Amino acid sequence: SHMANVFFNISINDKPEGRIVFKLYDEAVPKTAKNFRELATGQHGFGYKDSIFHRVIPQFMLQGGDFTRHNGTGGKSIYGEKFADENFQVKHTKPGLLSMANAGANTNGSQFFITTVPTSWLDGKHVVFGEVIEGLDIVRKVEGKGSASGKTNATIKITDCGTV
Repeated sequence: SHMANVFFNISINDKPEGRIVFKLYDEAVPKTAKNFRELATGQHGFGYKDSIFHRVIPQFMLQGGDFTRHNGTGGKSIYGEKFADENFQVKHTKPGLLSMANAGANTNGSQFFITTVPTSWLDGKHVVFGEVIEGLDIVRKVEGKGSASGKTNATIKITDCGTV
């Protein structure tokens, strides 16, 4: 499963909505894809399973990946507390891209976002590393439950995850 697609099973407000499947850009940013993939498999004994999406901004993005503090304050990578920006080869040109959340240059951890629009203002600032290939309806349904402020009253949970 070295370059296998990744799935999340998603529940919203405790009800199962189905699965999101991602194709990761191993051919552009392998180190960044590896991180996401192995956090999804949980093979190191920690990772995305049971984490939630803590920020959802309609017409912008869904953000998640904080499996340590579960509120946007945490996350860690398979490489340690953080890792470098691999490259900015792929730009934010279409909805449904995976891109690393960060706190400045070279501060990638485990938090990620799924865009719901092109976000070219993030180009050269956030590392794009994959795309949703199944479950865009779930992405849109989650998106519809956020707010301009980014806060949401929906519990959007990754109930299981790994490779397919």
